[PDB]
Amino acid sequence: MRLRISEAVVLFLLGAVAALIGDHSHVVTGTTVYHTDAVPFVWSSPFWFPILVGAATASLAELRLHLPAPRDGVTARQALGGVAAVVGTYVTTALVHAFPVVPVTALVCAAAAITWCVLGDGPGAACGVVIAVIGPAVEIALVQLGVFAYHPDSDGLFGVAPFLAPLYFAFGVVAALLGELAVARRPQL
Amino acid sequence: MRLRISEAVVLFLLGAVAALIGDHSHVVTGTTVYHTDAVPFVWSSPFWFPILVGAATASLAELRLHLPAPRDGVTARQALGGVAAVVGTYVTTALVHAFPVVPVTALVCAAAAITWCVLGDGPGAACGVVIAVIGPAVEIALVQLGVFAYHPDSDGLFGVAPFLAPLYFAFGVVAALLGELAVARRPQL
Amino acid sequence: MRLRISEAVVLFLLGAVAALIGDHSHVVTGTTVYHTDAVPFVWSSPFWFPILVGAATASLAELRLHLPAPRDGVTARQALGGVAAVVGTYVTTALVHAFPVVPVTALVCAAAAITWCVLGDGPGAACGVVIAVIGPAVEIALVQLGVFAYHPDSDGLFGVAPFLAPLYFAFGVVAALLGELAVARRPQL
Ligand SMILES: CCCCCCCCCO[C@@H]1O[C@H](CO)[C@@H](O)[C@H](O)[C@H]1O
Ligand SMILES: CCCCCCCCCO[C@@H]1O[C@H](CO)[C@@H](O)[C@H](O)[C@H]1O
Ligand SMILES: CCCCCCCCCO[C@@H]1O[C@H](CO)[C@@H](O)[C@H](O)[C@H]1O
Repeated sequence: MRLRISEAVVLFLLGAVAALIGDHSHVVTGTTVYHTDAVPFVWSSPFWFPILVGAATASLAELRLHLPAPRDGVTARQALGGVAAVVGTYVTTALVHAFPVVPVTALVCAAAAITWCVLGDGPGAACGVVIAVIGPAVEIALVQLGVFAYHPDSDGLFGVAPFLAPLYFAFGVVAALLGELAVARRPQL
Repeated sequence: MRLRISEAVVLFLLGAVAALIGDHSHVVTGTTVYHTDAVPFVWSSPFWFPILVGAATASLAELRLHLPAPRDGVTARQALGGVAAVVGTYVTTALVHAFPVVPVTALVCAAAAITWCVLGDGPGAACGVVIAVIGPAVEIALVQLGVFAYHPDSDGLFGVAPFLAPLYFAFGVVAALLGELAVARRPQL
Repeated sequence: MRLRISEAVVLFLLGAVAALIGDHSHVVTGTTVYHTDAVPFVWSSPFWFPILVGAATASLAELRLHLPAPRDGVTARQALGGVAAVVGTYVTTALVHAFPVVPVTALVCAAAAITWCVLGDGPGAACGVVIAVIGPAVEIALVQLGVFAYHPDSDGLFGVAPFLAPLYFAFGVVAALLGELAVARRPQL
C-alpha cells in the first residue's frame, strides 16, 4: 500500500477516537440505542465500532493515494481543521436529531459542502461518495439485524438517519485529505 | 441587462429551490404559519414565495454587475460555499427560533459576517444592505396584511424576526457573488 | 507598551461589548445566574464584568506583541471574522448549555480549533492557552465566593462549564490577532 504502517496506525487511532466521541454523543442524547449486550463495550460503543470507523479512516486515506494527483501542498493545519469540522458536525447531529428531518439534513449537507469547498478536490469528493454509500448501507444492515436502532424521529432512511449521507461524505473528504497529508509530511530534501 | 437570460433563469431556479427548503423548515418548526388558503402551494409555500426569492436572487446578481469592478476571479467552489452558508444559516434559524432574541440574532449576525469575510467585497456588502432592508420590509407588509405570521417568540421586528436582517444581508452578499460568477465562468480564449 | 493608548481603548471597548452580549445570552438562557445584588449592573452583567473582559482583550493583544514575529499581513477582514467566530461560539454555548457535557464541549472545541486553523499562529495559540487557564480559574474562584453560579447541567469543571476552556482559548487567539492588526494598520509609506 501507499501508506506506511505507522501512518495507517495513526489514522486508525484518529478515526477510532473521533468515532467514540461522536458515538457517545449519539447514545447519551438518545439519537441511537445499542441492543448487543454480549460484546465488550469501549465507553458507550461496542468494541468493534471504533475498529470499523478507524479501519475506514485508514482505508479511505489509502484509496485517495491510488486516485489521480494527490496534493503535495496539504498541511497539518488543514487536516486539523477538517477533523474539527467532521467532529463538530458529528456532535451537532446528536444535538439536533429530534428536530424535523428536512432542516436537520439540510444543515448537515451545508456543513459537508462547506468542508469540501474549503478542503476537498475531485478525488476527495469521490472518496466522500464511496463512504456516503457504504457507511449508511452497513448501518442499515446492522439495524436490520437488530444490533442497534435510531430514535424514531431520526430513522427515515431505511431505519437510519438521512443525515448519515452528508456526514459520511464529509468524513470521506477529510480521510482523503489525511492520506495526502501522510505522504506530504514525509521528510524532504 | 448584464446577465444573459439563461444565467438569470439558473439563478432564479437556485434561489427558488433554496427558498422552498428554508421556508419549509420555518413552517414545519412553527417559526412561521401561513394564512392564505386561496392560493396554490408549492411544498409548504404559496407559489409566489419561491418566485419572489428567485426573482430577488437574479435581481441582486444583476445589480452587482452594475456596481464597480465585478471580480473575475470568482469560482464555482466559492459560489457553492456561499449557497451552503446561506442555506445552513436559513435552516438554523428554524432550529433556534424559540430561543431568546439576543443570542439567536447574534448567532445569525455572526454567520453573516463570516460569510462576508470569506466571500464578500464592498459592492457585495452594498447588495447585502439593499436586501437587508427590502426583504424585512416586504415581510412586515405581508404580515400586516395577514398573509402569514411569525411565532410570538420570533416577531420582535415589527411583527417579523430580527434575524431576517442578517439572513437577508448574507443572501445579498452571495447573490452578488453569483452574478460575478455568471460572467466569470463564460468561455475564455 | 507596544499598543498605543487609543488602540488599547478600542480593544477594551470591543471586548466589553462582546462580553455583554455573550453574558446577557448566558443569563437569559439560564446558563448562569448572578448573586451579587449590591453592585451596579450594566445590562445583565455586574459593571466589573465587561471591565474584566475588556481588560483581558487589550492585555492579550499586548502580550502577543511581546511574542516572536507579529504578523504584518493581518487585515480588518480577518479580525472581523475572528470576532464573529468568538461571538458566535459564545452565544451558541448559551443555546446548547442544557445538553450533555461531551457533545457540547466537543462542539466548542471544534469551533476553537477551526478558528485557530483559519486565523491563528503559534504565538496566538500560546495566548489562547494563557487565557484558557486564567479565564476558568478566575471564574472558579468567583463561583467559590458565591458571586455567581452555573446551571447544574453546565458546572462540571469545579463549578464552571467545561466549554470555557476552548471558548477562552479561541478568545485568546483572536485577541492576539487584534494586537497584530493594531500595529499592522498603522499608517505606512
Ligand atoms: C469547515 C472546514 C474548515 C476547516 C478549516 C480550514 C483549514 C484552515 C487553514 O486552511 C489554509 O489556510 C491558509 C491561510 O489562509 C491558506 O494558505 C491555505 O491555502 C488554506 O488551505
Ligand atoms: C461561511 C462561508 C464559507 C464558504 C466557503 C468558502 C469557499 C471555499 C473556497 O474558497 C476559496 O478556497 C481556495 C483555497 O484556499 C482559495 O484559493 C480561494 O481564494 C478561496 O476563496
Ligand atoms: C471560524 C473563523 C472564520 C473567520 C473568517 C476568516 C477571515 C476571512 C478572510 O480571511 C482571509 O481571506 C482572504 C481571501 O481568501 C485571504 O487572502 C486571506 O489569506 C484570509 O486570511
